[PDB]
Formats: sequence, structure tokens, C-alpha cells
Amino acid sequence: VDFPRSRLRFKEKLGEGQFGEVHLCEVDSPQDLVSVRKGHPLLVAVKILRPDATKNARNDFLKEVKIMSRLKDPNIIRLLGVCVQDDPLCMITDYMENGDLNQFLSAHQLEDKAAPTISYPMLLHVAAQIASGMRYLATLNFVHRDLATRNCLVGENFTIKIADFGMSRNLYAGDYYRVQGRAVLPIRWMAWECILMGKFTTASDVWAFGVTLWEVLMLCRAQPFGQLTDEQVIENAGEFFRDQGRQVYLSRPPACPQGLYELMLRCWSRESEQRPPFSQLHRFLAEDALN
Ligand SMILES: CNC(=O)CN1CN(c2ccccc2)C2(CCN(C(=O)c3ccc4n[nH]cc4c3)CC2)C1=O
Repeated sequence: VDFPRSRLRFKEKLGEGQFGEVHLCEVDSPQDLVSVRKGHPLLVAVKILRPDATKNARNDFLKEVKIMSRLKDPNIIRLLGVCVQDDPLCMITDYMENGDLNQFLSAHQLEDKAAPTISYPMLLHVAAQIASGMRYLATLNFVHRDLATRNCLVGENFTIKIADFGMSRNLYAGDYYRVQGRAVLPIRWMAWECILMGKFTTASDVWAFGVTLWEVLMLCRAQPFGQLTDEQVIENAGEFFRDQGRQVYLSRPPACPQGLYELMLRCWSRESEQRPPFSQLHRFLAEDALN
């Protein structure tokens, strides 16, 4: 059943896609639709395909609706509703008022105990939620392929949801490696076997989670392998394959204790089956955040 499109009131533009836009909207007379807090503007985000969108654009949109429709977890973007029985095609999701996690964290510093900041335990809670979302995706045998902080959204009280913006945002253009006629590739987040053979699996999602964890512990203030060129990062993948002890790893963030760094290192294991499963990554971080 279609969400009543006429109840969607535009408020501002959140994003410019290639063929679509994402808008911030209010829902008029909110509680009439509940299958919202009293006296407050119920905001949602709406992804809308332009009425003059191509056949290809419309096809990709319809497939995204199918994919989103099954994702049902507290730390994954949720499909609240659709408007697809007529044009323009719409998808609706929760408004995450603090934007993408990379921008959010970039605007924070680790609290100095000696005295906006964020605590170490809170950093772990951020990471644990990401791991919980990926744990869910793993149980569906759903491979994300582009896990990074730029692809996570942040709501109130540091709640996190995993999304998938695509690779076209100007702000993150430097995170993607482009060759004519090939797939655009987030090489700095990619397991060696992804770079060399195009093989994306849950185990390469684990590797990307390691890099994402490294980002969180760096407070998003440096790009992974930031002093190496795209070419050297690709060459590094070659060194993982060759396995002659010449491969290199991201270094330990200042905010990251050695035990936690050793867990990161395990995510970057050459052998896929030796990378920790998400159920264990979550358990580790939630124990450490709790205690
Ligand atoms: C798991 N796959 C996905 O999430 C794919 N999809 C689905 N999708 C979506 C967008 C609206 C309605 C329904 C679905 C997005 C969400 C993130 N995007 C935004 O532009 C954005 C930006 C700031 C926001 N603040 N609050 C919410 C925000 C949304 C890109 C499109 C996405 O990644």
C-alpha cells in the first residue's frame, strides 16, 4: 500500500543524486498514518526520482526499492514507505538529523579527561552499532561493498544507521578510484582480493569494517593510507597476494588502545576465513563500550 504522497511537505534538499533527489519533508497530520512526538514536526527523508527520468534510472530505482524492502534492523536504513503506484516514484525513510558520520565525527575531538567532544566509550558505541548492522546484513548474505563512515548516518544520541549513498558525491570523490569503462572502486577500504579479482564477500565487508573502525578512532580526520597514492594502494593489494612480508597496514590511531588495534589488524588478514565474523566484532566492541 502506497504512502499518501499528498501528506509529504517539502522542507529542504538533503542531496543531489544523478537521477534523483533526497528531500527533507514534513508529514502533514502525522498520527493519521501511523500503521511521532506530540506537537512536534515529524520529519522524514524522501528519495524522489525525477518525472523525466530515463528508463535506466527508473529500473535502478525499482531495484533499490526491492533491496531496501527487506532490510529490517535498528542500525540499517529503514523503508518507512513508498509511493510507486504512480509518478514520481518515492521512497521514504527516517530523518537522521546529524547527517553522515564522516562529517559528524570530523566536527568532534576526543575528550580530554583533564578538561563539542566525544568520549572513547561513545566512539566504541558508534563502532558497535555499525558492527551490529553488518552482523544483520551477514545473516541475510547481503554484501554491502562500500562500507565506510561516509555511508553511515547519525541521529540523536549517537545512534547510527548504515546507508549506501553511491560513489558520486563531490565531497568524497577522492575516496573512489576511477578508470574509463570500469566500476568505480573505493580502493582504500577494499580487501586485497577485491582490488585484484573483484571478489566482494562478507569477509571483504569485514575488512572494510576494519578500515571504518580505524576512521572512527581517527575521528574521521585522515583518509586511510592518506600519504600513499592510489597506485601505491593498489600495489599494496599486490603485496598481500604475494605474501612476502611487504604488505602494509593502517597505523594505530592515537585514540586506539593496542588490544583494539590487534582486532583491527585481524580484519585485514590475508586469508578471508581468518577475519573475525561480525558477531564477534560486535561482541568485542559492545563489551568494551559497556565495560
Ligand atoms: C542500505 N542502502 C541504502 O541506504 C541506499 N539508500 C536509500 N536512501 C534513501 C533516502 C531517502 C529515502 C529512502 C531511502 C539513501 C539514504 C542516504 N541518502 C541521503 O541522501 C540522505 C542524506 C542525509 C539524510 N539525513 N536523514 C536521511 C538522509 C538521507 C542517499 C539515499 C541511501 O543511501
